[PDB]
Amino acid sequence: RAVTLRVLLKDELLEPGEGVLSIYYLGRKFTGDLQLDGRIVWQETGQVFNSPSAWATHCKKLVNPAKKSGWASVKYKGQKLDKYKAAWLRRH
Amino acid sequence: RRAVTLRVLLKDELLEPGEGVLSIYYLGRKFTGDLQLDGRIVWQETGQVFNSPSAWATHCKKLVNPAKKSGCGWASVKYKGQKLDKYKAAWLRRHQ
Amino acid sequence: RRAVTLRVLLKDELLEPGEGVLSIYYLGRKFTGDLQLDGRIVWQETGQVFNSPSAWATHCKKLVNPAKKSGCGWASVKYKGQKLDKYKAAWLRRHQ
Amino acid sequence: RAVTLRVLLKDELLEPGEGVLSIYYLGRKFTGDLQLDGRIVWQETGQVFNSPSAWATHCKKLVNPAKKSGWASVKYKGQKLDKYKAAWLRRH
DNA sequence: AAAAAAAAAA
DNA sequence: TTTTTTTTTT
Repeated sequence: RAVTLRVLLKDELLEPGEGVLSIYYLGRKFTGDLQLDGRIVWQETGQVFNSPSAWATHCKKLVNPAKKSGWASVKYKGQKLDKYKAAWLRRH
Repeated sequence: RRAVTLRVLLKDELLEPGEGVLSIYYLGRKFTGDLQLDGRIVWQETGQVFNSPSAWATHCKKLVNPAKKSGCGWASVKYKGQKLDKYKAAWLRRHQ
Repeated sequence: RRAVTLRVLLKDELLEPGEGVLSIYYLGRKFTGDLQLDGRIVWQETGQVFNSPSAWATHCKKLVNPAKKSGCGWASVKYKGQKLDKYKAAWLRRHQ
Repeated sequence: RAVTLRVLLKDELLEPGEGVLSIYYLGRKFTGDLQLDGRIVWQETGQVFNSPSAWATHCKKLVNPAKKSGWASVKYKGQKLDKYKAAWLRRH
């Protein structure tokens, strides 16, 4: 039963909002809005992403195109999404 | 593919950055903010920087009514006396 | 949820299997069929097997009248002198 | 506009009838009646299914309960339903 | 009719 | 992990 941002928002481990997702890589700050459907809006361009890993690999490739590869890079209100994946596996 | 943000509204030149251009009117209270080129907002009173219209709106309204719950603050924020949500609507039509 | 078939009629014991039990009378001509426990029909003349009373009814009527167009054969088929459609109605009554 | 047995029947790709739909799985032969509304009646039990997939997963789970999973399994007068799906996409 | 939740497969 | 598409539900 693979864990998605949709499960988390539904099972209330997360709350949707503007500029609640962030990535720091080699000096560039990326900020993301979380929609109720769990899709991510990159503020800078408004381009929509389906998964943390989609958004993270797009952003990191802009800074270092050699970077081949989500839940460890993307933070939600100061904490990594993995801790929110973990939290859910413990509740369910 | 693409959703509206303050930064998308700045790139399409639908909005212009500057001092006191943003405003909220809530229960006889007026809050004014500055719009930055990077789409972030500065609340004039504290000089505090917010990352969203929501985040600034939820914060200001919490100071006048402490039982004010979180939600989308595009509906309550004006740019030069007109509703942000109209700039969103203008962009959505502009780019069908 | 549920709809009538020869097999549902067999389960509810509304029909008994056997030789010669089925019959069609079309333009002064008679055809007879055996009803199997699996609900398939055997045409006595050729020993040919059909999935439904329809399939059998259109095949037999097309030999006496090559125009006759396809459709539901329940209306035309008799089980021991009574219309198969009466066994359908008697089942629907019992169940609903 | 996703293709259903109703569309095929309505657009005359399929003809409704008794014992016109069939499945063969591990020795069990299943036979279906196609209704004008595009719903499937399973001859053996008279139980009514809304989709080829609903009928196929039900019948097969009876043979092999570890089979989790329509248009490839269910045949119409000797050919697979997917061929009638493909035919409609060309005709429309 | 739309809106949203699910089994392989790379 | 994610990316895919039919179907049930309304």
